[PDB]
Amino acid sequence: LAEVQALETLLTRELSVFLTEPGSKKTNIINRITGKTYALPSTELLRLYEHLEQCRKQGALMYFLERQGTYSGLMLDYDLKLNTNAVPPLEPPALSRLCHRIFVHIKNSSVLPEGSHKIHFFFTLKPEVVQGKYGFHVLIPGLKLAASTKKSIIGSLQHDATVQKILHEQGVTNPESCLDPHSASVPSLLYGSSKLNHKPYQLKTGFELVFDSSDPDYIPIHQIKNLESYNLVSELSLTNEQGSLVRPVYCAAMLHDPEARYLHKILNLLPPEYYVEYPLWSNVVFALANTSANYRPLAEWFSQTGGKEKLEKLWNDASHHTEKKITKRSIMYWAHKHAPQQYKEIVEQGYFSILAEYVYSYNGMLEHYMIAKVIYAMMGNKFVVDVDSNGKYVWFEFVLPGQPMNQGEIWKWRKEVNPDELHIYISENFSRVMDRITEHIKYHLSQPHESNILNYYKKLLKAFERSKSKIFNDSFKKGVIRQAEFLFRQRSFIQTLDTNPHLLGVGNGVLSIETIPAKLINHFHEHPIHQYTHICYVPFNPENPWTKLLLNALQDIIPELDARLWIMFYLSTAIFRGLKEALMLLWLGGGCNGKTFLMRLVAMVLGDHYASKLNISLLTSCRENSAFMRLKGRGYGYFEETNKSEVLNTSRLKEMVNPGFQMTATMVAASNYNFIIDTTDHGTWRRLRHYRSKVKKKEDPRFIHEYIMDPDCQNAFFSILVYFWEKLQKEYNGQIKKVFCPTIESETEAYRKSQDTLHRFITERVVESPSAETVYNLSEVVTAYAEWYNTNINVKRHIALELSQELENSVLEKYLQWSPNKTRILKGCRILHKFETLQPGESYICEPKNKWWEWS
Amino acid sequence: SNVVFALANTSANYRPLAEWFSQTGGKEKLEKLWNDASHHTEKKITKRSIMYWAHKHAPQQYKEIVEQGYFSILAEYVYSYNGMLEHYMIAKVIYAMMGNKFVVDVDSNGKYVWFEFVLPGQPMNQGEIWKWRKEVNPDELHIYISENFSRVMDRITEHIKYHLSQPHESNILNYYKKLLKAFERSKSKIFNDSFKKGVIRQAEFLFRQRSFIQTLDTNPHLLGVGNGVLSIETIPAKLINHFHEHPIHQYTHICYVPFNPENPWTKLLLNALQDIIPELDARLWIMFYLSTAIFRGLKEALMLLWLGGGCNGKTFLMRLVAMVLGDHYASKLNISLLTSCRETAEKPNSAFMRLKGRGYGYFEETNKSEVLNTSRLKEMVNPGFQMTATMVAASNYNFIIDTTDHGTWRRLRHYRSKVKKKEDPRFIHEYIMDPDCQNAFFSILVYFWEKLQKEYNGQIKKVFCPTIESETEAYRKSQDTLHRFITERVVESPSAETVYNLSEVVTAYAEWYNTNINVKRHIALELSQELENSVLEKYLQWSPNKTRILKGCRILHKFETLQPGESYIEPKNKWWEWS
Repeated sequence: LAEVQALETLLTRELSVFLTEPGSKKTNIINRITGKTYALPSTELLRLYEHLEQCRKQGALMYFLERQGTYSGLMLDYDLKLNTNAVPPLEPPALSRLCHRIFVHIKNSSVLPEGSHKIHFFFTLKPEVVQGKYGFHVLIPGLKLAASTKKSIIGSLQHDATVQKILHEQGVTNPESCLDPHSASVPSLLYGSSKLNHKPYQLKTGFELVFDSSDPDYIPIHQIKNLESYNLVSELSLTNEQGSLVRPVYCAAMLHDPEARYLHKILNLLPPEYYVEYPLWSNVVFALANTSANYRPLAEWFSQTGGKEKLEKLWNDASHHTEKKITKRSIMYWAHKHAPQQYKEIVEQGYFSILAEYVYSYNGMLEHYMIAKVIYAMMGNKFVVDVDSNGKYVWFEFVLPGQPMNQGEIWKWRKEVNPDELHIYISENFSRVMDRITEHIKYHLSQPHESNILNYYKKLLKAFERSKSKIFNDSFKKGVIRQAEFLFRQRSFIQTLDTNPHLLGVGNGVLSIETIPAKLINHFHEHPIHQYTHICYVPFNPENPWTKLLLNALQDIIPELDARLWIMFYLSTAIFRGLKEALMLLWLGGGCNGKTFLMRLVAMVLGDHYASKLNISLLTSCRENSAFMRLKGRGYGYFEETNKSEVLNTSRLKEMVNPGFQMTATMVAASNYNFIIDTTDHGTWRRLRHYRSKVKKKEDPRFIHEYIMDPDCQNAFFSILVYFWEKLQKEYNGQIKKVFCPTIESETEAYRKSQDTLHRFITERVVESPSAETVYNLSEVVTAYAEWYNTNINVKRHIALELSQELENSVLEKYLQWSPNKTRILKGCRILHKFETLQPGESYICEPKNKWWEWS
Repeated sequence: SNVVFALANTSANYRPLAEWFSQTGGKEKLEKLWNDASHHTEKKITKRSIMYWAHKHAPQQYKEIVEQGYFSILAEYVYSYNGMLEHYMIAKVIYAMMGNKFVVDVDSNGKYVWFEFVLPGQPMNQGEIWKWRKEVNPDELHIYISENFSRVMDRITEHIKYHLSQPHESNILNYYKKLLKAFERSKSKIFNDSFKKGVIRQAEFLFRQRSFIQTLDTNPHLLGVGNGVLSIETIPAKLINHFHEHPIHQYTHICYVPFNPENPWTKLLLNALQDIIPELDARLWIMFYLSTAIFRGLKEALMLLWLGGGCNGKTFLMRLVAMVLGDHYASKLNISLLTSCRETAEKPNSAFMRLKGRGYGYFEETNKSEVLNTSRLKEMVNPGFQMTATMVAASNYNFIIDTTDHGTWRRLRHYRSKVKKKEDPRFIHEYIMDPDCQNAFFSILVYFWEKLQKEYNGQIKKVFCPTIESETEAYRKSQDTLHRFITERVVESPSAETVYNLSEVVTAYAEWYNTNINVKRHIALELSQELENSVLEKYLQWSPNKTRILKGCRILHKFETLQPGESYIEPKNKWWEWS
């Protein structure tokens, strides 16, 4: 706006030279919008008043105050409580009598000069009553009074019986206590200015009072007729001395700038009862971490009980967000839980306000982006959109319980190629806001103002009729959806979809295992997961008959030592995504054992989260992308099928088992009891584990036919799995530092010796002898290897290099030290000959049914 | 100079040059006159440099003049044509609005792809902060057309309403009334989806650059880091943290280089990567070659082999430089690309175009113990689509890459780790994943790159590194065969007047191999061409009889020793300082 631009230029270019320091006594003018204080000389005060007056006549937002100081015009601030929400009549006779009574107190102060003098009274009124609260200012700007005299006059006015009567007959219920006793000292709003939360007072009536010391009983108060002719900011100013209408008579001696956008945040932030916060103090400030200028919101929120803003430690001076924890939607869901109807009317008022400003900006022509903006304000908490792989904007819809799900997508995002719910929503729920717009226009029609406003409103309504029905058009709705695709963007939603390892998509909701207990998140959340498992359906962890039968038939069948928990500890941790221990299980044991029950039920309980029906050809491939990607995006792979009798399979398993795209683990392998998964390797892979089940009085086919079809059994088994998952890490966080079990490690070393070659060699023919001074060379070790292999297993030729590097890279590497001579000679070990006895000083190289858990 | 190459696109640039540089002081440009009319150059910076050189030094006046020009263009377009506004003039004002934020180019399939420059006040991915990102649709441009253009539309409407309330005759009043009515009818069109799509497809011809796709990351001295753009053109690192005309797209999210610090993390990394290996006179060539991975291409053609050690810092350093970089320089490169035959006899699978634009290749997985090395290594390591380098092969403790090779590959280097309490594998478990250690190692890498740039511009001309070359010739000794015979029977003997013929050397090599390794059939021509290109090439000259003569040398027989007159063929301070 031109006149605002003019005022901006005057303030910054010219009046900047009069800027005062905070608490300066020279200050006469305060701009509470810019937070600037000025000491303006009379010439520059007038120039200011001409600009403020032009801004006032165009309804511009002003918050200018003048400081009264010690000698200036009189201001009376009345704060009225009314009988009703109707503006009191306050007609000239009542206001005229008020002036007379105000004057009697001025006269009684004894400070008026002798002679004949005009003094002007101006009454500016609060534009509307709000909850029976009403106000007026009485300005006597020309009557220059000492601060002490003003205070005295105000004291007397509070107790005036005639004033109390007048106010009572106007419907004032606080006539004894409505006059602000600090009226003398408070900074006084310039005409056209107001607090940022209020609208400016409007000049209703002004009066001319003439007093004459020679004729004291003649006090004619002539109303002022040509008020519009004057600069009203100028004339009404208490500190001005260069008014045209108002000629002085000398008596004896923080920053908000909400831009109508964060007022909504204030309106939704106050209603919750969370003013004190013992468990959720941190959960509010990180919810405003997306907000850049959060200092004023936090100072408005958490600075009142009291608590000295927790000594202003500011969460260690504005701590950054650890991750994408929470946003505005967290506070949005913190409403609609305590005050649902208040939150609903607040958001509906905001929705109507946005649509009203769009309608009044462009009279009837409502287009695609306006509907897209109002829709984004409407369901921004429920839809997002991305460009995931092929550059196509796919939509993601948050699902609520009052919706048609698929089976179990109850509190998670679902992928859509077309927002069906948004298409229905634009036609149904947005039509209510359109009807509210029409009712507001029709209510504005039934108001008694001039004919040009009637014509403008009628043509606006006529233009809006053909746009109201456009929201049911298919092409218009498709264009609105395509336009809102740019507004619902997140730019990272696909990038972080299922990257959180401690989150699980369950048919009841979201399972979070960040801390020790299970949460089962069954409400609104900002966790951006989409993948889900409709079979899990976790009932926390009961101890009923079904889970008792599952634990009695699942465990307590395979024998174990000292109540071994490792086997289904490793069958657990499948609910984790990645970055875990890289052990691999071999279940080469049992013919009709649980290798078909456990190893399949643990994959049927999970879904697309962690289940990869991986065939044997990944292991049996000879030479060696596009093969294990079903394991890359998941965290469990398994090979259930019994394929052959005996094949060779080393392939690329040297990098498959260990990390190194994204690291993942928990592969369980079980071909059959046949001797399938064998190939001689010299990697000393301690990450390969093999357990043989000791079972083959009844086979119990009901556990293999239909019990794992039962959803309740799967829920109980998933409960057992998750219960042992947090039973794991609070005792042995990580399976490497778990308590040793002789059974599993004995079976692994027995299998490794069954692979023969290197481990049989340095476990039988070699004994660690620190007392042996005989230093063995690598060539002697290779010769002993060749002789022992020829005299023990098979006669064959040997080339020294291959078994030399095999011995140098075997378990014997601890015995091998980088000598100053830089040799791989053997130190602190001995080699045994045929039928050689080990010399002294050398070393070789309950189940209860009940309470069936926990170990020391 | 920068301003004059920026406005050298002006046909009459001398007049603005004299207008702006004859300015306190100036003194008629100090009587240089563009240094007496200096010669132009290649595609340097553009008018966006002067566009950027405002807005933080004098932002208020710059904003005022840009708003005034914005309003002037829109006022001309709404005055030449009465009230209606359509696609091309909205596109023209949009191009005037963000000509320095968006570009568009055609890349492969005839389609136009948009590239958007990013700012700190914008939702980025992790580290696209001062780099062009590829947008399938310019979402920010649609948003800016819908919202920010409405401010200029309201400015036009306010100007029209101001001109309406002026005292002239009723004909101009009626003209302004119908102009306001038509402009009000056309004002809501900027919120229409089809209108905005037309404006975007019209501005695709205005934001066109046409030198953007083919010059995107061809400059090797630029890195896309999480702080912005890292330039290694100068001796110190530049760290461009503002607007620039460098048109790079790919980035690295973890680099984040705050120069070279001396905090706890970089000191821990310095004590961790070295001082475990006993090095001679601060031997540092290994990580020196592990530097220069920030260089894109056109470098030396060396290759490092690190198949030594079982539980050493083998995969730790390789994977940590891999994590330090991103899609800039990383390639998992399963060794079956260069091992276990030439796959399906297919060179155009992976190979070069997997390493296209890359500057680091690495081979870590193991097939069994030993298969092959040669395959097509000789084709790929030679310069000839484009050429790139810094391949480090470190697969396992087993010697896997061992077949015959005698093409005197001086560009191959071998190294093993001399040092393999417990094993302490936590340096590969979770220590690499820390962003701070990756930042510190990128700082170390750029410090050692500029250390190369200061003293020894090229690793051929640097100080002598004995260990690697010894282990390298030791791996050449692993090949031996002819290499062995040359280092053995063949001896540099100048004072000797004897001249060795081709058949004599071939027979001597055959006899030495028969009495040394094994017995097999010999081909005189094959052995002659095999020994022709070996290290005795300098000692082989052209005979006057159009043959080859081996001069200034002697051939040792069985149990023959050296004859006189014949020759064969630690800082006290810290290690990373000057040496």
